[PDB]
Amino acid sequence: MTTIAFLGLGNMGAPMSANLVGAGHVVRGFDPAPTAASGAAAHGVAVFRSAPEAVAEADVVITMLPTGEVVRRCYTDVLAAARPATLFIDSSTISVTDAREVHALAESHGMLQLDAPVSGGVKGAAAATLAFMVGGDESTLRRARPVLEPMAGKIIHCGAAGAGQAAKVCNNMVLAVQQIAIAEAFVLAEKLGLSAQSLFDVITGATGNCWAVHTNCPVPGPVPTSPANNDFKPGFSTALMNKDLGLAMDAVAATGATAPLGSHAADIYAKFAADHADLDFSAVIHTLRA
Amino acid sequence: TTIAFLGLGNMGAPMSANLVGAGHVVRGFDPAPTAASGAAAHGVAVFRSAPEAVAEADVVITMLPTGEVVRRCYTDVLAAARPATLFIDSSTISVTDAREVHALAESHGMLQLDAPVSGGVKGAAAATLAFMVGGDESTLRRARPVLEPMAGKIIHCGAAGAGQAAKVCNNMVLAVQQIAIAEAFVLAEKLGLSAQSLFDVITGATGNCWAVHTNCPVPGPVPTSPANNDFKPGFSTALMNKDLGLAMDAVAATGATAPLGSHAADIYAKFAADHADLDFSAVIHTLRAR
Ligand SMILES: C[C@@H](CCC(=O)O)C(=O)O
Ligand SMILES: C[C@@H](CCC(=O)O)C(=O)O
Repeated sequence: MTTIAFLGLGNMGAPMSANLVGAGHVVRGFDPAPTAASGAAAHGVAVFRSAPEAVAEADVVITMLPTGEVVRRCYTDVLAAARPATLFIDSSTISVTDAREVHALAESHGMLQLDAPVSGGVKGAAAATLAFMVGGDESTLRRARPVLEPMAGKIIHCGAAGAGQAAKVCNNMVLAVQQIAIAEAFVLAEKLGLSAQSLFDVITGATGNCWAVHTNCPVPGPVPTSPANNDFKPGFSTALMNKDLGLAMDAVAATGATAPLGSHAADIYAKFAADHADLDFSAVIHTLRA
Repeated sequence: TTIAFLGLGNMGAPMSANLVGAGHVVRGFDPAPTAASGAAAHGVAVFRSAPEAVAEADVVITMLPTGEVVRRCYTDVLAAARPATLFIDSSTISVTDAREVHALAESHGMLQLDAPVSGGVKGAAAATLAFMVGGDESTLRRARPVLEPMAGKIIHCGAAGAGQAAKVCNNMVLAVQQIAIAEAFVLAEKLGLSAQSLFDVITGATGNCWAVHTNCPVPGPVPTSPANNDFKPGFSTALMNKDLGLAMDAVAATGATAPLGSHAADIYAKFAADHADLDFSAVIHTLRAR
């Protein structure tokens, strides 16, 4: 039983903090959108007036925030307020550069810090099946585990500070490329007169099989639970995939790496996000149809 | 059952050896003496022309390098075949050529399937090929006892051409995936994320696919993958390049919109200019050419 400050109580942070309450933790919350704060207080978070007040009496500080800028700004307002050797876990999805900068900022103020961004969306969050991908010290993760466990389906240590954000962004670049290529295959099949069910049966039984087809199949019929059967409601929105791909391109730009298909997938999703940010990212298949 | 096997190359030779092994009478033809001689050593009665091999056959199998050679074999032999002979083309060719050749054969009173294969020389020899079949269900049924001793799997894909359609769509996706995975590994490495960490995360996440879980293009995480054995095929860049050319023909023929499949095709066509003899996963070392 730890005291946790939870900064960022939106779509992810609210269900996450609820599970912590449910696990017996004292959760001290802050979010500058009062709608969000009020939702979390209803599920037992003690909501404070300021981020610094929230963090004053915590052993652990979790951030779940929209950008690296907002994380950097929040760290700057609060690190001085926390007690020395408080454990900070950033579970926001931000750039690897941002994660390292802020990790170093936290350690220079005498705080332990991890990056622990998550996959699973709001449904994962509410059911406590998120995957945590963690960057930082092994001993710091050991200390953190009892806090992460009531939120998690899995916790995987990825390496030194930043490696959590790196792992997630690498996977999600791959995912985006696969989701587009699967959409291309299904449209080409349709013009070839190969049925959707037949193509599904072959790819899922062969070397091309991947989550984008077996779970996220972009045509209705073969996988009744996929977004294609529910008007492409997310699921995993185009808005969010476009964010992760911007972060992948930041990583590419920062390393000098070459990622021809990842970058092509970034452009394609950037264009599609302008008008269909609201649709599951499998809905990119519409751009391939005339 | 008497079988005429036309094309006794690297795939054709072992396939026909399995047919001999299963108790069929195999009649053969190949324009290379070395191929014919090899085939004759495992029990194929080799003839000097293809119309001759076909004369006594209940089933005629082609394993030939292009649609044009397939079409030409068909017009050289159809008149020499008995009525209701079952023709099976297991060559990899365009869907258009497959359909034309199918129509040609059934106008001569023949029964015809397209049944291209995955698994390579090693699958051919071990009798584990995956046949993806286009044509009538009743014709596949009749063909089943012939295909079974060459095969690990048999999938009915739809009407004539659907087998070529299914294989070419799966192979276009695979090539994209192989490149995307290489990009992720190279990116991870420049981010200071280890190969093994990325491997652990992707294989347990949504990015997982054969191109990583079995064909991992960095040495270590999958000791049997071609990356640990000097990129010895495996599945050669030459043969991936071949299937992608057929994918691009199918895209041109239909007016399809396949950006990432076409980009992959460009990437491998260029790579095949230098490294046609390496496993296609070797693409990881040509990304800086781009
Ligand atoms: C993910 C964690 C279990 C926590 C949970 O099931 O909520 C673990 O197995 O490491
Ligand atoms: C399992 C396989 C049986 C043929 C064989 O004997 O290998 C098939 O269904 O094609």
